[PDB]
Amino acid sequence: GSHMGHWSQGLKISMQDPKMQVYKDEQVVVIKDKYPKARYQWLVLPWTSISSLKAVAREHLELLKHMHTVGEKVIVDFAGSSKLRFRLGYHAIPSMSHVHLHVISQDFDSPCLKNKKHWNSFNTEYFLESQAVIEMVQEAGRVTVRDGMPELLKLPLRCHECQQLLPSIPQLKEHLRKHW
DNA sequence: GAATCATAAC
Ligand SMILES: Nc1ncnc2c1ncn2[C@@H]1O[C@H](COP(=O)(O)O)[C@@H](O)[C@H]1O
Ligand code: NA
Ligand SMILES: [Zn+2]
Repeated sequence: GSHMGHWSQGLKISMQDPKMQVYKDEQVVVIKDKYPKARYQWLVLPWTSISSLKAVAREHLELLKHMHTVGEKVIVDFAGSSKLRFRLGYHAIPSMSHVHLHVISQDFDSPCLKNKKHWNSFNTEYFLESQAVIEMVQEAGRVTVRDGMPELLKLPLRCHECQQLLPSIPQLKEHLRKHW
């Protein structure tokens, strides 16, 4: 099929769709995640095209910080009275093109969370904190990732709140209810 | 039987 129509290009289409946009400014857009893995999940994307964190440099440091500030503002404006915790960050190896910041609530209550890969992509070191990425760009000038990131996706299921080991996704989902 | 897992998408 075409390059423009390839599945990996889908964020470039969604980020221009008014029905998916929840915030816009001169630098970034925020969209709803199409397949949210928790009750709240947004993606913050720059208007300017940066393929992934592999292409980030110090010229982008202000932009990464702005993406983070905007993510925090979206939490306040859309979920400020929630008692939910949020994390902001980046998958160590993304699938979709165009750099994007995840802003995700920590309930992980969603039918789109279906497998161990989903769980571990948000609940191991595969999920890079936004602040950590920012500080790496500031101090080292680029984002690097160590070997072994795909292997993290195969780790046994473990609750992020209490560290209990769970044997299946259904049993993890039942367990997570206690932390609401 | 339920759930996981690797593989496939031309
Ligand atoms: N067309 C889309 N619009 C919005 N979010 C999307 C779309 N396609 C995939 N997603 C989400 O984009 C993210 C891509 O994951 P990653 O590349 O690992 O950061 C996932 O959270 C998906 O649910
Ligand atoms: Na992938
Ligand atoms: Zn727990």
